[PDB]
Amino acid sequence: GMVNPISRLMQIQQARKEKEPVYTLVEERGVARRREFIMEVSASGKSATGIGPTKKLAKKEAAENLLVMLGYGRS
Amino acid sequence: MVNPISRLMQIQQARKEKEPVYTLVEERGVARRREFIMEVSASGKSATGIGPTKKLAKKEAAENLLVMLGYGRS
Repeated sequence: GMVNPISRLMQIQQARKEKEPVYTLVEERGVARRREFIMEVSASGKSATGIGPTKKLAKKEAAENLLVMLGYGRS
Repeated sequence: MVNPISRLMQIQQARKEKEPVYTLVEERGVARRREFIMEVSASGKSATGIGPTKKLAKKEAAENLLVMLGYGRS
């Protein structure tokens, strides 16, 4: 389908033999059609957040933002 | 069990908005494992979905659009 940033980050951490990423729910907020989730991910000494209308979409955004922070580029 | 195509159609009708528009994007894959890519637009947003038949891809596209529009899964 498309590159899953959760999987991409997991595979990078495995190749580095480093601790696997840790995901944390930060918040569920919003009324009616504006309901959204804020997720956080930490790996390799950095952390990032992401937002989406489901927990899994927010998790993917967090992983994508962390991959960018770690210097691995968008994907 | 709920058909997301029907759910999205009914929501658009109740909002008095334009009905959803579906577009076949691609058919790929391999042997029996077909991969159909469908796109749907409604209510100012669009989404894609993938499935082993056109109808399953259509349902996935509608489901992804319903989520994008804030109506939740299913």
